Amino acid sequence: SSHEQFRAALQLVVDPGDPRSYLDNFIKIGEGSTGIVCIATVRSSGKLVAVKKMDLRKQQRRELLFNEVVIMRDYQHENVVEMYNSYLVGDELWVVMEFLEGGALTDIVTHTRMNEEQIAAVCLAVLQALSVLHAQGVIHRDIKSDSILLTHDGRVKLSDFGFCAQVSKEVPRRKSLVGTPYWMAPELISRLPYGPEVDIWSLGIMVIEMVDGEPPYFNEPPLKAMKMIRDNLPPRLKNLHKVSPSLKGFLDRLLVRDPAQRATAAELLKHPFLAKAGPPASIVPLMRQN
Ligand SMILES: Cn1cnc(Nc2nc(N3CCC(N)CC3)nc3ccc(Cl)cc23)c1
Repeated sequence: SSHEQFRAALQLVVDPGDPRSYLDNFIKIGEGSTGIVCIATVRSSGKLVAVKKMDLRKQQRRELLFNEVVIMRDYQHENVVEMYNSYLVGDELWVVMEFLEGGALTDIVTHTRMNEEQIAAVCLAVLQALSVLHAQGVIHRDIKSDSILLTHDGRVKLSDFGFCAQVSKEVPRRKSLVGTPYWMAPELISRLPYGPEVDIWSLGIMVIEMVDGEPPYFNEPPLKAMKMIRDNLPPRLKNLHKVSPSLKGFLDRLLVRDPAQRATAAELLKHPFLAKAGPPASIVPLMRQN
């Protein structure tokens, strides 16, 4: 479809106006696959917000931009990034949301070592959001540490909904190849129909991230790693001696090769590993204070 068709379709989902009329002090802070992320100040209030800016022309699959708006429009939740408004600015989609000042989880996993209290806090938050989203039928499809945002007081929120799909009683499975390689479930790689089970697989890879510091097969080129995930028996931990049988059994319920035997989010919410889950105050001493 032509650029003006997608532009018009966006003009019907987004809010009217030019947000440049009330945002100043833009500070680039990162890139995603979909665009860039800035800090800005609101002149009306002094409050800081994050603004995600996505170029319509620079988009492989333009139709995924609707997700950037629709998820956070309909899925307010204590463990989900909260959106305020979305706007169409020239040929860029802009999404204005809260500023989560504790950065992404990736900064913590590559630069510190988390205890099981902290791992459990992150997994509890992610699972709560995933059970709300899976219930009403949404698949995130890009679960990883880069998609997890924190605050100075250890609140954990799920982000980067650019890649979501929605499954229904009509179309129940889902066939497209999206997500980050090393974190992809194997049924997704061999390109069979899949459901929310993929998020659960990817959460398991995130746990390896929190334990070993990187996902399985991170040494290899992407394509090798994917075929590895399809052929191999599942990935065998490095720091296995640091992990309790609690975490070990949890993780074993995450990385089941067959998605029918793999635990649902709402099943994992009751696993005893999550009892270890420290409060928000437990994820303060590992951002930028060590
Ligand atoms: C939407 N949103 C709401 N708050 C945020 N905060 C942040 N997001 C990102 N990222 C952007 C590029 C990466 N792909 C993923 C992380 N990096 C940060 C680094 C330092 C600080 Cl202080 C905050 C952030 C984002």
